Amino acid sequence: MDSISLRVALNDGNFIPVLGFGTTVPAKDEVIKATKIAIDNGFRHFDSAYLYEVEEEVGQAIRSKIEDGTVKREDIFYTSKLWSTFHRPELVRTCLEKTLKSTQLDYVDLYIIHFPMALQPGDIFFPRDEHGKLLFETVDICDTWEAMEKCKDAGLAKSIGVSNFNCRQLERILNKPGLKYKPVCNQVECHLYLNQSKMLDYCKSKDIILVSYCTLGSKTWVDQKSPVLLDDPVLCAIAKKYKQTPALVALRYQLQRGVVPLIRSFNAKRIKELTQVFEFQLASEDMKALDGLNRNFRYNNAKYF
Amino acid sequence: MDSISLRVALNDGNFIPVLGFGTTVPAKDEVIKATKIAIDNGFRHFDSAYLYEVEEEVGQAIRSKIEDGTVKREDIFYTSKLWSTFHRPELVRTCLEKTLKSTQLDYVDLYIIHFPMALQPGDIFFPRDEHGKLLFETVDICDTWEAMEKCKDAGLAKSIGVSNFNCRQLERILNKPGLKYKPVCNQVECHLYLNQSKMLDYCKSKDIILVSYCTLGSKTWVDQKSPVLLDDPVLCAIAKKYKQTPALVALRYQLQRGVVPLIRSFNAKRIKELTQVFEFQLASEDMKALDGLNRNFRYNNAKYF
Ligand SMILES: NC(=O)c1ccc[n+]([C@@H]2O[C@H](COP(=O)([O-])OP(=O)(O)OC[C@H]3O[C@@H](n4cnc5c(N)ncnc54)[C@H](OP(=O)(O)O)[C@@H]3O)[C@@H](O)[C@H]2O)c1
Ligand SMILES: NC(=O)c1ccc[n+]([C@@H]2O[C@H](COP(=O)([O-])OP(=O)(O)OC[C@H]3O[C@@H](n4cnc5c(N)ncnc54)[C@H](OP(=O)(O)O)[C@@H]3O)[C@@H](O)[C@H]2O)c1
Repeated sequence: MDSISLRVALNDGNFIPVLGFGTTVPAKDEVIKATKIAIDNGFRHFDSAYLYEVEEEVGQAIRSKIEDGTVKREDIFYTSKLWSTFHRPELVRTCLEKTLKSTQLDYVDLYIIHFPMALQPGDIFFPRDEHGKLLFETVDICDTWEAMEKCKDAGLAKSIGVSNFNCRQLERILNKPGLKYKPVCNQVECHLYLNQSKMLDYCKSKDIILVSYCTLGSKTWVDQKSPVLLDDPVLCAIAKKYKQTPALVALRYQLQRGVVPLIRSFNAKRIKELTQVFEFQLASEDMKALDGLNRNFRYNNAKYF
Repeated sequence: MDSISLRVALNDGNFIPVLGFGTTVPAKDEVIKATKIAIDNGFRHFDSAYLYEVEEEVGQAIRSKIEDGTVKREDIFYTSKLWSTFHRPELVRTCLEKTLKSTQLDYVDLYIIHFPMALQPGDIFFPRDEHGKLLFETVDICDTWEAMEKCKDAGLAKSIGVSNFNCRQLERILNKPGLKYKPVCNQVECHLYLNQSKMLDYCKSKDIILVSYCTLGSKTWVDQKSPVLLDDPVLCAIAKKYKQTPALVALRYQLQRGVVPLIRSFNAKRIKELTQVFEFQLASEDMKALDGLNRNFRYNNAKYF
């Protein structure tokens, strides 16, 4: 409570709280209680999406705190994402309007395209053919982007950005003739093992913020790899040295390099743990040491990449 | 209520209700309410497992109905499965005892080895190296089997069987010198696209019942063939002809060929739908037609095979 709700600038004049809180269940019912505990602890940046099927639950939690006067609408930064089946220029706002109806907020502070790939419009999140294969559809991202800009103009989304865009896809938008508004962020997976320096540097020059997910490394018989990031000896070494936890040093690392981290805990003790992230600093030797962990490993829980 | 709780013989003198009900969440809290609605509708065969982490919830649901006198302990057939970390002969009963403690039942009607592979004993379901790879362990299934037989002798498990065993693994048990009790079943994935005729015929000769899961066909950008079995045109054709639903014909097909199906619905209308499965019959032309769908596709949601 206090510093983790302080803001960083967006290229459109808006500011975003420096630490975000993800809203993804693993009972929907627990989402609302976690959001409430999070808000009481200083969190002002909530990240959800159409896909998550929990925006209703997140709205109730947010509005409970507006009602009890803990927070005002303007104190909350709420992010939502456009789902793939709604990539057609005409269906973009349909998607956003469903979010606004579900959350009961008048607008969203940040609307971002969840993925660049488009899927056929329907009532299914991931539609498939007879052989159970995804029904992709070709819709030029510049067309979806234009629809996004219309959303911002209509005042339904304060800011607009993207998520999971690579260098060429990001450039495509930036070089689209008649660009009205450029993305304010690029939400990508980023952590000690997949640090995204190229992407980060590119963003800094384009004046775009990189929002990280799977920051702390995020039951089946097969997948062979997933090293548990928080068990890393170098990390545990440096945590032990600063008398911190592996998770805080991992988070502090993202903050010091200019990334707006996304975290998520449904545990009241771990939620409070995270608010102490600004209580120390990583000395450069330690920063370089951490940069060394980059082994380019992607968890890609969504099997997208 | 009435016919779906009628029993079929087991090779050890016991009988098993003809239609089973699976207990796998997708809130634990909803499991107990579904089990109760299921029991009120005639279901007497409940299938759970150590792995599911819901045996406690299933016990409360079962015992609520014993208490209200709807059902007696002897009317319920409860199945549980030995988890892989408990494959060592010494840890087998530890596993079963945890189940009995968790469910508060004096014994289980059927105890089966969930998978043939063994994993190192621990407090983790799926233990992995510092490199994200499963800690397998070699324990001869005939040794685990011997431990199982001891469970039946101790009267902790009325019947014992296996799950996910292929032809050679199944034979290994059947040919183990000094076999005391042979498995009563082999719980395997079986449905219109993966019908298991070889396995079924083998079982019929060995006098072993084949219990099916993923009967009705049971997400992600994985262009991962997830053909929706209930959307199959041939199925929908034959359903339409009998004025039934795709799901009932799919279920009736398993019943007519000698399989004890496992189903699962947390929806009170679909639970009641399923009790009407014996209200019609599939004429042989239709049976052969359905047999034709066998395209050998495995959903293997557990990524085991
Ligand atoms: N744009 C996209 O495509 C995309 C994709 C994935 C996620 N996201 C966003 O990112 C959010 C978080 O994603 P994620 O869960 O994958 O990221 P993550 O933060 O790396 O993983 C969350 C895990 O960290 C554990 N944890 C939390 N606080 C901790 C602490 N103090 N110490 C140790 N462990 C801690 C949590 O478990 P416990 O509760 O046990 O601590 C949880 O299992 C999502 O809700 C969503 O908002 C976006
Ligand atoms: N031995 C093993 O390794 C193993 C592995 C997997 C499963 N199992 C057992 O099998 C049980 C069921 O497994 P499963 O869920 O994979 O099998 P499944 O029955 O093929 O899949 C269940 C799905 O069928 C839908 N459904 C249920 N009734 C329906 C109806 N009347 N009409 C149309 N759809 C219907 C349910 O959703 P709705 O609620 O929306 O209807 C649910 O999504 C498990 O709980 C477990 O007991 C064992």
